[PDB]
Amino acid sequence: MASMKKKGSVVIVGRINLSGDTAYAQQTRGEEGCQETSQTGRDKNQVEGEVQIVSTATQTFLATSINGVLWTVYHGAGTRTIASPKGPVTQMYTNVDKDLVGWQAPQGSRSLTPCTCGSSDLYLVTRHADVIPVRRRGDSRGSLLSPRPISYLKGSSGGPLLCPAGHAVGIFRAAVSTRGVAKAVDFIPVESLETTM
Ligand SMILES: COc1ccc2nc(C)c(O[C@@H]3C[C@H]4C(=O)N[C@]5(C(=O)NS(=O)(=O)C6(C)CC6)C[C@H]5/C=C\CCCCC[C@H](NC(=O)O[C@@H](C)C(F)(F)F)C(=O)N4C3)nc2c1
Ligand SMILES: [Zn+2]
Repeated sequence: MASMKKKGSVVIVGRINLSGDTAYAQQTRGEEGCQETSQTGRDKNQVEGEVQIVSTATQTFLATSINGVLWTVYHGAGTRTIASPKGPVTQMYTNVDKDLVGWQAPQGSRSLTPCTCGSSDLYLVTRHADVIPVRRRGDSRGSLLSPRPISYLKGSSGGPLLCPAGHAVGIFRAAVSTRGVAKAVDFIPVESLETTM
């Protein structure tokens, strides 16, 4: 009872820069500072952009701001708080049935706009800043135009699927593979987020 530990916070450790002509990952915090920030929950680093790279003590994945909420996957974050300049911030959305969590978007982040284009020509943004064309195949599924080993998608849950106009269509949740090759992706549609809200 007196020995019981507390899980650390999710920590923003970088971002995917989409502001220019070139997408690229930036690290903003190294592993040591990440471990310390997870324990204190106090992160005074300035936040920028739409897609954050986040980490716990044991996992790293992505988180995406849409309409003022930083969204990610329950299988990454669980029920964890996120570190912030004035301490841990409790989730404002949690839905294990959708593999979905959300916190208020950090000060300084930019939010994607929810897509209303009805387009099926999508783009998945990974933690390595690859921008992967995906054809929408259903409410929560899309096929990769160029399949590739699942290794290339590992760590990108919580990242966005975008429409041609750069709106948010969904949050990457799981990969569908055959013999280790990702042929399709499973994602949380933005309408499911907009309803949760
Ligand atoms: C605990 O409470 C819950 C509640 C609801 C959940 N709901 C789902 C869905 C789920 O799924 C799991 C996790 C997810 C996954 O792995 N996510 C990616 C990823 O990067 N995570 S991550 O960042 O590395 C990580 C782990 C650090 C956070 C995008 C993948 C990239 C590569 C894939 C690696 C191989 C695993 C394939 C598996 N495929 C799958 O399940 O396909 C479904 C749709 C099927 F089977 F029906 F086809 C799958 O993708 N996952 C299996 N866990 C749930 C758990
Ligand atoms: Zn759109």
